[PDB]
Amino acid sequence: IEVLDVKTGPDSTTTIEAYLNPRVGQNWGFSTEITVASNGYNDAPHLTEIPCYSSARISLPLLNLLMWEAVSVKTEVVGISSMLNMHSYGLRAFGGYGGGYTIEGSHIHFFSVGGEPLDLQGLMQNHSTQYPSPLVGPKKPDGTTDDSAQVLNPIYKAKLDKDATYPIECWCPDPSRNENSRYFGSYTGGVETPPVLSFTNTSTTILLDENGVGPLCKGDGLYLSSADVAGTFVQQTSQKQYWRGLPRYFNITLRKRAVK
Amino acid sequence: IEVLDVKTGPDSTTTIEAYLNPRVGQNWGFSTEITVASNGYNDAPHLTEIPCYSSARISLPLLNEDITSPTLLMWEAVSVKTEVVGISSMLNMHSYGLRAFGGYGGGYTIEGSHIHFFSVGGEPLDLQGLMQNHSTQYPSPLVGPKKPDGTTDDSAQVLNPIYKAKLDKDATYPIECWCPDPSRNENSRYFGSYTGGVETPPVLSFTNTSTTILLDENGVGPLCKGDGLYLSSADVAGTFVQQTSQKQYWRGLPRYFNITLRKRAVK
Amino acid sequence: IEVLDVKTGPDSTTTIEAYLNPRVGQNWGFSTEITVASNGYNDAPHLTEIPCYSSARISLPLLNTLLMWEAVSVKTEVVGISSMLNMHSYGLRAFGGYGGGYTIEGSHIHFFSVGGEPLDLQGLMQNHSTQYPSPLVGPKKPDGTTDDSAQVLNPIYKAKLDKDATYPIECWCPDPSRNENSRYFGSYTGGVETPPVLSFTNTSTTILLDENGVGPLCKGDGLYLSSADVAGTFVQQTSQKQYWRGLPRYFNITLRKRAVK
Amino acid sequence: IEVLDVKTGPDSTTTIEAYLNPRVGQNWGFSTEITVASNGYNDAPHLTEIPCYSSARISLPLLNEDITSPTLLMWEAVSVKTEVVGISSMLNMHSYGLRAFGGYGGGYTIEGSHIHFFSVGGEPLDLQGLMQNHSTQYPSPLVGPKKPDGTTDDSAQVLNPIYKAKLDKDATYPIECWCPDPSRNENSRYFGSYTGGVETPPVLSFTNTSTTILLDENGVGPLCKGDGLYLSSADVAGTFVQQTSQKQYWRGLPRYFNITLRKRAVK
Amino acid sequence: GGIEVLDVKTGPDSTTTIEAYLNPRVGQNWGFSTEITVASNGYNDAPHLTEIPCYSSARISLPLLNLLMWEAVSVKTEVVGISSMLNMHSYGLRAFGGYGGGYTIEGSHIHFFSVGGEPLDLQGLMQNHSTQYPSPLVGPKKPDGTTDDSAQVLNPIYKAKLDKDATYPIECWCPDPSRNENSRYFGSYTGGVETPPVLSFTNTSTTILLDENGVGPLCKGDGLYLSSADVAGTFVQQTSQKQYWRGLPRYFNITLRKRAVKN
Ligand SMILES: CC(=O)N[C@H]1[C@H]([C@H](O)[C@H](O)CO)O[C@@](O)(C(=O)O)C[C@@H]1O
Ligand SMILES: CC(=O)N[C@H]1[C@H]([C@H](O)[C@H](O)CO)O[C@@](O)(C(=O)O)C[C@@H]1O
Ligand SMILES: CC(=O)N[C@H]1[C@H]([C@H](O)[C@H](O)CO)O[C@@](O)(C(=O)O)C[C@@H]1O
Ligand SMILES: CC(=O)N[C@H]1[C@H]([C@H](O)[C@H](O)CO)O[C@@](O)(C(=O)O)C[C@@H]1O
Ligand SMILES: [Cl-]
Ligand SMILES: [Cl-]
Ligand SMILES: [Cl-]
Ligand SMILES: [Cl-]
Ligand SMILES: [Cl-]
Ligand SMILES: [Cl-]
Ligand SMILES: [Mg+2]
Repeated sequence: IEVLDVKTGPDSTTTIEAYLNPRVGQNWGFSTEITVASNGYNDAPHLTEIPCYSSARISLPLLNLLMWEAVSVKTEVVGISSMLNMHSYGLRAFGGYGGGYTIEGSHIHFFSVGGEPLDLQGLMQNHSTQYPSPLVGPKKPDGTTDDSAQVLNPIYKAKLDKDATYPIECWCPDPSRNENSRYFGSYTGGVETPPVLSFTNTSTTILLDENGVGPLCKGDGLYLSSADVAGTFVQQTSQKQYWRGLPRYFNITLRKRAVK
Repeated sequence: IEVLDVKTGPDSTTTIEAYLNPRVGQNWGFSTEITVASNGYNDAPHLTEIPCYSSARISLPLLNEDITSPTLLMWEAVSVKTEVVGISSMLNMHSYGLRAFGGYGGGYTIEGSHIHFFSVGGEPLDLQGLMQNHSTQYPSPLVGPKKPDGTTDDSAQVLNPIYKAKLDKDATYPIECWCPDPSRNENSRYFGSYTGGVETPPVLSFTNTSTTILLDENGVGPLCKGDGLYLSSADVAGTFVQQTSQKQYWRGLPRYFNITLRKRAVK
Repeated sequence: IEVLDVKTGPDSTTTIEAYLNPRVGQNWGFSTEITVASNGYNDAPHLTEIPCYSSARISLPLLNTLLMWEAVSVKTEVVGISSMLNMHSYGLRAFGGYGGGYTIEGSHIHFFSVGGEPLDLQGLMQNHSTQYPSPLVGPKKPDGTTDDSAQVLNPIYKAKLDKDATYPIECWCPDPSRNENSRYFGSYTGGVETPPVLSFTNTSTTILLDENGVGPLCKGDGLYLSSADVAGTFVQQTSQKQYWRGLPRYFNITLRKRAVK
Repeated sequence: IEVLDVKTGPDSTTTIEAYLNPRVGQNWGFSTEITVASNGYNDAPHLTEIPCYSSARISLPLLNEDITSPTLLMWEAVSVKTEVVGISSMLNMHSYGLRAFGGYGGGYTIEGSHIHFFSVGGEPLDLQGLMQNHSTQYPSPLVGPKKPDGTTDDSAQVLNPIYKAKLDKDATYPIECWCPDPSRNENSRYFGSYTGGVETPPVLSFTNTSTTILLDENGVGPLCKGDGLYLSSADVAGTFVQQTSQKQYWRGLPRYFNITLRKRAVK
Repeated sequence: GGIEVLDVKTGPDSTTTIEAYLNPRVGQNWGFSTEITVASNGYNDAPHLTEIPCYSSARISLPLLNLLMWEAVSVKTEVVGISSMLNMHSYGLRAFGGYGGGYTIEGSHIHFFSVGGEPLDLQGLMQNHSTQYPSPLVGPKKPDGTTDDSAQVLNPIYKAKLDKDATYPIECWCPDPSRNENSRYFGSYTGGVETPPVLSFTNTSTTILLDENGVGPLCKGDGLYLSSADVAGTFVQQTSQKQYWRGLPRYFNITLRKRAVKN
């Protein structure tokens, strides 16, 4: 798009409220138990134990030479306070006499705002991982997945076009594309790593680029994406781990922009 | 409310000092022992083991005293100096703490998962329901996320708009099933940080030189409806781990507020 | 005090160098062994195992509209941080006893205040029933009692930091409802084996002027310094006993003459 | 080179996209098992267990000397957008990792000592020799710090100027015996962070909103000699710990570059 | 210093740069101490010369000027060979019950540098007043030759000038904040048993050495005084489970300019 003047005047700005609920393998914020393939056997995790990118397309007011331009977003991880819970069946500290473990371990927090689906690059820890249908993993055109999927091979790309479909563990945001999307992510590893999350209604993220242009919403659609895996729940007795996801709130400010 | 000019002149600004004491299940800064339901049994924690949001409504000086005035005035919260009081209380290795280095060392200082949170507003803080276990049984008089029919389904573990409340009572709304609602609270400013982990060390700073500005993108602060300033607090520093019993108790700290307000005109 | 113009000209500014040595229960940077009361028995720690606020009043040049010294800025440093790079002085030994001694570790607090009067203290303690030996001073009501409310905020429990080595860190914090004429700065870190992180440079400066460009005004021509620098605990091999370790704080205050009504 | 005016006008700026895949001893993001010499035996690690600097020379558009102009033109690297690709790949607790909570929990995510480093330059990055063990035996075709006589003495464990190299070959210079030479690299900008520890969690961020400025104290960027832009990378995220074997493997990640260059005149 | 400072001479040959490196002095000269030893409770604390890390220090000769003094304006400094620590094969204590790789350098660490126009002023403070430092090391002594309990806190009687490389132990001397008017110093210490070192390296950082009044260190006797203390942590050896201090070299690049002075 050749970008022109910013239309100002009445009915020239609008806000969009939306939330994305987490897709950690089931719909209620927890995966099924995390399983580990035995050395030499297939790496074939259960559908319901594999966290995926949350994604939605919000319909914007119809315009027509004008496109909605995303200027800023207020975003928050909802239900952080839910984790201050040491009674709900957690593995017990101090030889079983203390309280249950709060959510801990490896976690990722990520959001994107765009005028089109987020561009994904294929990269995974184990090229041989078997993702059950209907999940989508990095495949060559011939249907195979070789060792190169553990590093950067441009052959492995996708568009984040379906909720609860693209596993976090084999797709990252493609930095060679996403010209019309703004994305932000932080991953922390470790076995018992404590989650650190902040929440305030005073933060704002500017979405304008080096040249003061925001994401331009093609087909009058605003594209939100989320991945908020706070860590794992560790259950007493079973000592099994479950991925715990949290919902993300969005508040996008858009304005009318003219295009050639 | 259509916001107008900021009235300046004498008696046009005022300060409010307040403190909120913590409500961690009892009134003296400690919960009763944290209990854990056995797998397959009801998750039914004791009233006195469940930390709640502290909350108060401070009465502000009367405004629309002048029966001739052409414009209504509301107090506008501009800035707050806030401090977590008694942080230094935690430098204590003699008061019955689980003992380090095979029992020959000093007692454990407060450690583990902690949350620190405050809000200033012109009305009660808007809460969204979200909890780790939808089936948790909160004893009366605590209030948890319920649908209109009285039930609580699996959706309460993620975002379902059906689960909302106003933080209208002290020591009543559990921290673990209510968070600030980011879809509302237009007339409140809230700030929170949570840290998880089993033995995580609390890190807290204290100074009388910090100030938090409460004005929004458009230079408007919280406007105090009914001449009431609404303070909220949640300062669970971590857990006390007791020697011998090896039981854990939530430890809360009080929060000090110093709000600067000014008169603002409204249509 | 109604504050007026800042007197400028010769002999209108001065600097004060001072150090506060730590008061961790003895005078040489270590407490006696930390003891823990048995559940159900009195919580009665030894005088020499309880760290206290360090405090001094520096005498300023006599001045006498009246003039008061105004504290503008302070360069401050925690002295002897490098002293902790020591793995040979009797520390509990790592890697099954074959490695070096534990460096100072565990819960620590670092705090300083500059003021024109004694620092205002608020009473708050972990255990209301703690018995502080004389001559230490703990939160008492006027009647001499100490109730459960001392574990949260009760305004009845206040004091002025008017004596060195007297006010325990564990039952007194800076009172944020007062200290209009003091500037205080403090950071506490908990944990059992938490590593201390301390920096030192002669390039840092802390401005002491308030929202209205007024610094602490030194009443009775006295500058009031306060310190609490408990770097952590020393863990001794064999005994596996813990001792509080304190460090001294250096102050360099710049003051200027200010007029008052 | 005497640096002159910045040529502006049409065809005077250009961008370069590139990626460097990691060289951790094999080409698919993992080393072979990390081995440890027995005390008193040779320190002789396998070729395929030794991570190396990734490196490439990107060809820039040829800049043709104008016999009427008084001044030659060189490409000047102004800014770089760079990202560590496939960070999200590490949120994997099913792919054969050593299992937590006595073997009943999920596999360990990548953890332990890690280094993240990138350089942009108008020539090969200048390397200084420094290694933990001077006696380490690097198999051919790797290149380690050698004196002219072929030996490597104790001084290679500190700074000896005799041990220098140019990062002129991919997958060749081990990270563990070469660092960026701060006494040179006038025409390169380099950025690195190392974290030690046994089980240290990696912390990595990713966004398409970050930019690193490459201009120096005097507003001059790397000047690309022979119309070549020199990229270097070292992104060892940590180790994979395998269940049962309890063997460790270095895990590398690819780095994306997006360099903005402009024409600069030189005497 | 006690020099009255005047105008900054500008013009040709009025600025110069100095490149230098200080190699670490952790008790031997090749980046490692001998094994760390621990006195038994009740016995003398008498560590080996070669197990005690010391401040690195050098005096660089500047071009002769004559009044004019060289003024240190800025320094680019870097800890060299950080990447050397990404080594899990060189005899380190082995992780995951001995089946994993060797421990990288870990534990308590200090990183420190100073630039000055004279030797760095040191204050005596030590963890154990009774520590016995072998000759030729220099520890805090009173004039009478003794060292009392006061050396564990601040006693002004215990001072020294960092006038010799590999001589002043880090563990009993810190920079004296009551002096060093003509030096700029910067240090960070981290404790703990297994604490991971975190070090960054870039040729884009610069540290300004000018004070509150835009005056840098003035190099007395046409000498620039560099000091370093970079103990990255300890090496933990498999089988022996003994610990060795590991030091790293520091690179300096100082920019100086001519400054005029009275008297
Ligand atoms: C990643 C993976 O391959 N998971 C597999 C698990 C793991 O072996 C468990 O960890 C056993 O504890 O076992 C299965 O039999 C199962 O539970 O259905 C098959 C499944 O494909
Ligand atoms: C969270 C919860 O449900 N707590 C329950 C506990 C836990 O199961 C104990 O930790 C093990 O008995 O048990 C009770 O008998 C109790 O102690 O009062 C009932 C209570 O409902
Ligand atoms: C660094 C080093 O010298 N490693 C040597 C190792 C290790 O001692 C063991 O693998 C212990 O893990 O032993 C070898 O037989 C091997 O595996 O190839 C030879 C190799 O040269
Ligand atoms: C700091 C110190 O005083 N170290 C002493 C050590 C340690 O006690 C042992 O290495 C640990 O048992 O013992 C010595 O015999 C030695 O190693 O030469 C004398 C030495 O003076
Ligand atoms: Cl939605
Ligand atoms: Cl009050
Ligand atoms: Cl208790
Ligand atoms: Cl906060
Ligand atoms: Cl501080
Ligand atoms: Cl593998
Ligand atoms: Mg009336």
